[PDB]
Amino acid sequence: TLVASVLPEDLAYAELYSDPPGLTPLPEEAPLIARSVAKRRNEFITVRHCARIALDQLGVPPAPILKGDKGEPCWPDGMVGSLTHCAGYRGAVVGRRDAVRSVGIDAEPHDVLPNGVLDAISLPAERADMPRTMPAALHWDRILFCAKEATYKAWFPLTKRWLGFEDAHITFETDSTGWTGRFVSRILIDGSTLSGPPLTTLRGRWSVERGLVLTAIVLAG
Ligand SMILES: CCc1cccc(CC)c1NC(=O)NC(=N)NC
Ligand SMILES: [Mg+2]
Ligand SMILES: [Mg+2]
Ligand SMILES: [Mg+2]
Repeated sequence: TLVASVLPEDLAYAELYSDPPGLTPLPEEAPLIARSVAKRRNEFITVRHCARIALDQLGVPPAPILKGDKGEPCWPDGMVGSLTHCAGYRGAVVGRRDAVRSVGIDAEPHDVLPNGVLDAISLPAERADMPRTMPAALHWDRILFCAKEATYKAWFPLTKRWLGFEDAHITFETDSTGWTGRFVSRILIDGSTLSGPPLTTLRGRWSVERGLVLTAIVLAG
C-alpha cells in the first residue's frame, strides 16, 4: 500500500485505487448521498468500504460512518480515524482511541498546484524554506498542501475548531534514501482540546509514489 509508507494491534488501514462495481452504502449512509452526482457517490461508498475493512482488523463490526456538523466522520465507539479521496485513490486509517488519540491523512495527485493556490495554502517561510529541505523537481507545493490537510483532519476531532492554512507552520525533512520523509506541524493559535493536553506540534510523514502524494499524522494516546 501507499499509506503504509506514512504510518508508524492499535492501528489499521485499507486503500483502493478505483471504485469496485456493485458496492453499496449502508442504509444509514444512503441519505447522505441520495441526491449526489455519481463521482461523489462512488468515492463516498468506496472510502467507507475501506474504512470498514480497516475497522474490521481492529475487531469492530461493520458500521455506518456518518458525518458531523463540519463534515467530520463519525467513528464507532472507542475508535478514531481519517478518510481521504482524490483522483485514483481512496484511503482510510483507523486507530484504537486508548492508544491513538487522533489520525489525519490526505492524498493528492503529485502535480504542481494550480496557479494561485500556493499563496492561499502556505506561509511565507514555508514558500522560502521548504524547497531546500525537499528532493528536487518533486512538487513540494502539493506536498505542503497535503500536510496542511492531514494536519486539519487530525486537529479538528480534538478541538472542534477551525484551523486555517496560516495557523500552522509545517517544516519538512527528507529520509536518507528515497521520496519520503517527516514533517512537523506547529500550531500557531491556541491548541486547547476537548480533553487531554493542548496541541502544539503534530508530527507526520509524507511520501510520493505512483503519482500520488500521501501524508499522515498519528497522535499517540
Ligand atoms: C478550501 C479548503 C477545504 C474545502 C473543503 C473541504 C476541506 C477538507 C476539510 C478543505 N480543507 C481545509 O479546510 N483545510 C484546512 N483548513 N487546512 C489547514
Ligand atoms: Mg476527496
Ligand atoms: Mg484532501
Ligand atoms: Mg497523475
